[PDB]
Amino acid sequence: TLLNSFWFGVGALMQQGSELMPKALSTRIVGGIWWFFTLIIISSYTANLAAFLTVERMESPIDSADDLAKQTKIEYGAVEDGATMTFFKKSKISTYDKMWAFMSSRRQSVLVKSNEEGIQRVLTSDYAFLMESTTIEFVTQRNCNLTQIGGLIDSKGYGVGTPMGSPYRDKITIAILQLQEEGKLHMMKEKWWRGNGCPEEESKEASALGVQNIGGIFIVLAAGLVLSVFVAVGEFLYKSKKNAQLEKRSFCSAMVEELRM
Amino acid sequence: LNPLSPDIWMYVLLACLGVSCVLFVIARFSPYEWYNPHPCNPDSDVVENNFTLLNSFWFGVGALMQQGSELMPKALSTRIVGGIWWFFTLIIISSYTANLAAFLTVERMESPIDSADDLAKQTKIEYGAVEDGATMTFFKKSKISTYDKMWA
Amino acid sequence: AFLTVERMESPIDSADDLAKQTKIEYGAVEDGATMTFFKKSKISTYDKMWA
Repeated sequence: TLLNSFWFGVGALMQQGSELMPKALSTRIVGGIWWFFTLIIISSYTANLAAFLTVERMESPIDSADDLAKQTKIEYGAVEDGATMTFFKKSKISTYDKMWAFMSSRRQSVLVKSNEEGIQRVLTSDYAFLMESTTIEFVTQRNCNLTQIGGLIDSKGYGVGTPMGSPYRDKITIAILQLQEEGKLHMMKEKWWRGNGCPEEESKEASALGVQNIGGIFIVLAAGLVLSVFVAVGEFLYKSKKNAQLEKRSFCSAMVEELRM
Repeated sequence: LNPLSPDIWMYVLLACLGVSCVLFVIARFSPYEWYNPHPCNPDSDVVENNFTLLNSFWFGVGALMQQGSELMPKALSTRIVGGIWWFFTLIIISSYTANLAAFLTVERMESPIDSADDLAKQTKIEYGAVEDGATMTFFKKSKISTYDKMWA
Repeated sequence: AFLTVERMESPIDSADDLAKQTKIEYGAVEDGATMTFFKKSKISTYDKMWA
């Protein structure tokens, strides 16, 4: 039938096939070649999908300070006259000099006048930033859109400036000595550095591929399942027209006979 | 079963359970499939039901796994049910292979550490040395770049 | 393998990206104020460029 030959048509793309195989020769050649269109496509489909879904796990930018040192898609930077790059220059160390060379090259967008400029810049584009690990807290713990990555790279400290041979220094170090040991300095930080609520940052889906990635397929099934029933009763009513008697009671018994057997 | 998350595992099997059920439902509301077994000598105008609830379940669960049953639908409306069901089956398993390949290419790559020069570039895990154990002195005094830079 | 290895290749996007690979050779107009930059260049990539 125009329905049978179409059934074997679609029933062959999917690797099942019906029991309506061509018993005749001239008809058979269609099946031989029709199959060859599928098996190449389906096999082409699988490998290609692996190609998409393998390069994804070939790369992950989660780590930093060497992981960031390897790729180039993400742009790096620091602050104009930033003491960080003064350290980060003449780094003499394994990776950071290689990072420093990268930012040294593009020395027009790496440097920013002040911290907020970079904070603006990361808000704009996919721009990683490298600076002091205290103010990053403020923007990430108050703007729930940015986040610190990596850990510690340097162990500097904020001090107070003073000329050489000033009696204030040792006189004021002891002043700072007792304040910190009193955690008075810690309490003073806790009031301006209290931070706000932030997400748990734990977003692991406990798998490689989950429902989010291919769940659209289940939706595809949902459409076909329901629409068939509408036509299923539709041809049943059309069948209820094929005997020219619109009344359904004989069909109601036909339903009942079906339940019994 | 590592590639797919367990949510798929549950969602699919319940879907297979349901799609088997609805097929059995439509099997009763299927005009053509009534097929008067052995119509060779139609002495008796009797038709026996096919696609029993046991069979209708058996197909989808048997079609999911790549065999295909012998109960291919013989009416119009019931045929669409399987065809959409097939498309679901083909994509999921073909997706299953792709993922499981991705795992084993990731692991086959990435070349675990085997030499000091691997640590030369690496910084995530740490070096280690006892100072003044005459070994640190060797690195600081050395003049080869890999040794020099790891001394830093 | 064909498709996946084909995908993972990348072009020489940047000068430093051109600095690593060596088969793709460099070039400049001789003494046309172009490599003369690379003479007194201070950046390592441009230094290794010039070498």
